[PDB]
Amino acid sequence: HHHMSIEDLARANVRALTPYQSKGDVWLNANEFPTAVAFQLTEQTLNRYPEPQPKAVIESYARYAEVKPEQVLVSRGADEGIELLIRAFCEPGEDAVLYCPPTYGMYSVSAETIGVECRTVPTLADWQLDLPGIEARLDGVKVVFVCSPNNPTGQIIDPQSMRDLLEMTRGKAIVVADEAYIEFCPQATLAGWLSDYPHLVVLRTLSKAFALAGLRCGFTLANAEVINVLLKVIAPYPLSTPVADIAAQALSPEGIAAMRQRVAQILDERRYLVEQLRGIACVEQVFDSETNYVLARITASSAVFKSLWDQGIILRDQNKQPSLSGCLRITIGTRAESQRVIDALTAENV
Amino acid sequence: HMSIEDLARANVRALTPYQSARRLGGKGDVWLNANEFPTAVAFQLTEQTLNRYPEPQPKAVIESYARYAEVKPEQVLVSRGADEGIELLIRAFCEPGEDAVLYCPPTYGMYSVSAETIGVECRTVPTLADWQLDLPGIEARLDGVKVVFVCSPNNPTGQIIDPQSMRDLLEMTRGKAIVVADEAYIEFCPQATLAGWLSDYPHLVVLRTLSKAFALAGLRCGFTLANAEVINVLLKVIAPYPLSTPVADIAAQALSPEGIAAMRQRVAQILDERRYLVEQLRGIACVEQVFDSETNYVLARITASSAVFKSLWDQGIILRDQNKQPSLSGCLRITIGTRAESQRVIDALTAEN
Ligand SMILES: Cc1ncc(COP(=O)(O)O)c(C=O)c1O
Ligand SMILES: Cc1ncc(COP(=O)(O)O)c(C=O)c1O
Ligand SMILES: [Cl-]
Repeated sequence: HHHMSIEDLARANVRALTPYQSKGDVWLNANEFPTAVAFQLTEQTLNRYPEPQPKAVIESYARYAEVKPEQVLVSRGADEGIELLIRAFCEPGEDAVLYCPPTYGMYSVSAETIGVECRTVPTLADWQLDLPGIEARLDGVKVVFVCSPNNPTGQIIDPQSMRDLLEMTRGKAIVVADEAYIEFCPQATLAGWLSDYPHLVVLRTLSKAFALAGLRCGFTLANAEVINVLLKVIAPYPLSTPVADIAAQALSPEGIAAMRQRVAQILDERRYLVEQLRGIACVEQVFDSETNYVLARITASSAVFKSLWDQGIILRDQNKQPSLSGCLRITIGTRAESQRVIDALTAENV
Repeated sequence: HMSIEDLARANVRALTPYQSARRLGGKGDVWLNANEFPTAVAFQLTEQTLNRYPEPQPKAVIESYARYAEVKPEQVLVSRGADEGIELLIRAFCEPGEDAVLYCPPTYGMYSVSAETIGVECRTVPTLADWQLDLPGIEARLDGVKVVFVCSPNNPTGQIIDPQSMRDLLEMTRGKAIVVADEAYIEFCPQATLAGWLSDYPHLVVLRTLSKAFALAGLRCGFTLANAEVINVLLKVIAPYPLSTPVADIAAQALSPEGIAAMRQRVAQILDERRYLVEQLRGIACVEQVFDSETNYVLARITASSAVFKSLWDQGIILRDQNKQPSLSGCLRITIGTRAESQRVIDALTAEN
């Protein structure tokens, strides 16, 4: 047989893909909670392997989410949850994933990296689901991802449309509700629907309202039968002991109350930032959000984005996303950080 | 109308969730079954930035590990253990259903587990009677192989793979496959590392871990050393944020010059304890043979090993059974622990009389 270079020994999809890629003082670009919550290690056992699925973390998250412990898996962020679902259910080259742009980019990245076709069905003008469009495109789909509330547009997906989607996929595909932002609108969660839908899965994270993006700790909620499949494909030791230690501390009753106050702070600050933005000459529209970010369409958005960037105010450009021409996504930070944004947009004179 | 398990990939249905038989601490079990350093080294966090995403590849960890390993920073990737290094290599280079991995039993099980989970053929080439490589056997089985894993020193048998045989294997695979030297245990015999060979073999990769001599299994922190071309392929398939900030913080602490010196002292402790345990083991009626090792474990063939394993297990002394491994019938793998743990093992084996 003939020899190949390192780059040609790599899988064809790996050679072709573009991987996800990531200076100033105001960072409002990644939906992080704006201030650190300090935690110290309480378990000096680092010479020993951790538990594969740390019981205190699983049980505390299950109590918080009001599900059974056997309905909970813990992983390296909701990002790993996405990977596990495609790894378990999608035969590379034969099965597809489906998602609905404009939305979170890692469904596509994980699928393309694993070797699984992406089906895309743009949402409607209000970013609600195109159920007929999904129906037409479901052949060969094994996993459907729906972000609700959606990143980057901010709105909750209509609950009955999710039931309609779940009936459309019953016996055919897993439906994944990505609830990375559900702490900001907790009454909207679908985690209470597991008994109706054997194929429903919910992703959760500590990265956002819980203010622990640095831990890389996320959860998959599903019926036990789905959890048991995902535990067949997960790494033996996916959570380090320091992360398990801090996660358990964060998920105590005291930790939960603290998170709920973090959410209240963000909701109050979002109300302030939205009202201020709507008065700024370069802001064309601010879209209502149920999260810790708001999408704003801005006149000359690329010049404004670069202008704030050069001033050290780092937003998230969404101008290339389907339907989002002119839109920047602004995370809700501190009042001082909101005021930096307000003052810089006001100074843009466009 | 398919049930949940029927929607899963066919290969996934036959997998088994990872089974840890390990009870809580506080039952007093003696854990000599996972090649862990036997006592904790304490670290505290120094960086309270947990609201922010970590660095994708923490610079201080990468550059510290590169200094330690005497390679360039562009030749280093950090992952969730060497386990994730194994996964990335198969994920980058093995097309499921088309390409194969190759390894040489009896050896570490996760090469097979990762390949079977991803859906990549496992090609096996059992080693020779002394557990050295069967190079003719490998050459006959290399068609379609994209990644070869060789554990040196080997787990569970403990010996270093002959360096000339690794050069021969590298020439055999040039242009055809990646060769991965799994160096999880290389700190116990650091002169045997192949990390200095990168400039001679574009397709050589070395896996390292903090889980063993570095006494930081709980961190889930490992490293892949390779030429930059290989690192850059692997970085296309790694998760965007694979290392948490607490792990990066502690890892950088552990890889300081003082941390390296402390690790060397841990190795010296294990080497001295291994000499004691081996000498005592060879004097015990039920021990048939103890195989020389260059690691923090020894493989011992034991008369009625299954009954002895169960006897010690029921006493709370936890070894690693290897009786079902090719060529290893009768063999238990015994991690080197503290002196008092060695003495628990010695005393229990002596009482099997
Ligand atoms: C919609 C959504 N899901 C998941 C994630 C990833 O979450 P994690 O930090 O738990 O990996 C993000 C990160 O920004 C996100 O926006
Ligand atoms: C040969 C070998 N390689 C790799 C590993 C996994 O190491 P890590 O803890 O870095 O994932 C082990 C663990 O025992 C091992 O024995
Ligand atoms: Cl189309």
